[PDB]
Amino acid sequence: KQYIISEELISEGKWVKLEKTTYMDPTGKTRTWESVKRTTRKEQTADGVAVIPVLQRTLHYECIVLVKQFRPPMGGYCIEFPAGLIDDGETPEAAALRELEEETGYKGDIAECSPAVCMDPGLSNCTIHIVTVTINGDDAENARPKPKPGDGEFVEVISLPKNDLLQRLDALVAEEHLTVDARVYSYALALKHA
Amino acid sequence: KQYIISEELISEGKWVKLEKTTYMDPTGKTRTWESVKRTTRKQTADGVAVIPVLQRTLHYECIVLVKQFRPPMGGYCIEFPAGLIDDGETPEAAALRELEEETGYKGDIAECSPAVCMDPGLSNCTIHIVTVTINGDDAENARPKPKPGDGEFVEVISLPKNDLLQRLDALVAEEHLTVDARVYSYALALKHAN
Ligand SMILES: C[C@H]1CCO[C@@H]1C(=O)Nc1cnns1
Ligand SMILES: C[C@H]1CCO[C@@H]1C(=O)Nc1cnns1
Ligand SMILES: [Cl-]
Ligand SMILES: [Mg+2]
Ligand SMILES: [Mg+2]
Ligand SMILES: [Mg+2]
Ligand SMILES: [Mg+2]
Repeated sequence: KQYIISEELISEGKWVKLEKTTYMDPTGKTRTWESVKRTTRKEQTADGVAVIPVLQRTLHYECIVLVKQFRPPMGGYCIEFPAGLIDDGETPEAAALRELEEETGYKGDIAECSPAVCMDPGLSNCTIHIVTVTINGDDAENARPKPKPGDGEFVEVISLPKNDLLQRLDALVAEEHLTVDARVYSYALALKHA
Repeated sequence: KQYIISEELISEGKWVKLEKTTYMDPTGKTRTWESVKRTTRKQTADGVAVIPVLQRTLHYECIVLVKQFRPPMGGYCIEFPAGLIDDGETPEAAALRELEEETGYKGDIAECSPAVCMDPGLSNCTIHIVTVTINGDDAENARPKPKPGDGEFVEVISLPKNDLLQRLDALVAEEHLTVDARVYSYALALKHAN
């Protein structure tokens, strides 16, 4: 039933644009919507990746490796899965491993890679691949992991035990007052609910 | 260490605006960011999303999801039931109300998250994730009545919780839908648990 009729540019920045979307509703009636898109999407299957990095270490409980960064849109610090945009020509897997190493120091191994999933589909067309990666924390490469953030990138690494993730996130929100990302929180809830 | 200096309006629609944010990077260098905000926020958060756990005896526990055309995406998405919190509504009440409108189910609050970010590199949008159980054996949930608000068109999809990730992959494969990143994240953690 439903489909896009037209997409009219309202305002284009260097990184984000706002569009007026005209579409057909399922009664046969024309309607509009205000849509956000990035200006950076080329032929990638998605804008970005987010990495679920499972740090595995003999005689350690598995940890989820998370990052803490100031996010200007939020006016504050956020706790998130390591993530970044996919470069032109780059694979989601390569972007995930590259971003994980830049943001955390760790060298991971691919486990799985999602289809493109929507970030906030009532608002934007933004999508990511969610890439699950295992980190062998017994490898010497992963012993003293040094973040290599790019220009204007400033990231803190936070590893939390998988078996207590939701309580440990609740403890950081109690004591350091930041925001947890919705995907991180969703993953932690499901670890509890399973 | 980092903080907002100023915000400059770039473009304001009825529902969404685009701002250019000036901020202090942790070197003491001044930097800019293009950020999106909703115009609708009052609230604890812009919105709620509901994790609806449908419990019927002698059946697999299901997660209740919705499929809707999303104009920013140009296609159909599979999502947790969700909407904006009314001015003076609690997150819990917004959850039960949104769940009833989009699915017809009448549910009970299990737990409620703090405000979590949707896409903090792009927007300031936040939600409360609200876990809700639905007693599927109750007469009120026998022939559930979906009450769409104006211009909502929602298909309900219930999927077994114990095979959720495989079921979502199947749907994407067969039906050319986009799964929401929070839904996919929850589904991953169900599999990754122990
Ligand atoms: C918040 C939604 C829920 C349904 O009605 C509202 C709506 O029209 N939002 C729009 C955003 N952009 N253009 S219209
Ligand atoms: C797309 C992001 C992720 C990598 O760095 C990019 C960036 O600087 N974005 C900005 C948005 N507004 N001002 S700068
Ligand atoms: Cl539950
Ligand atoms: Mg990043
Ligand atoms: Mg990066
Ligand atoms: Mg909704
Ligand atoms: Mg609704």
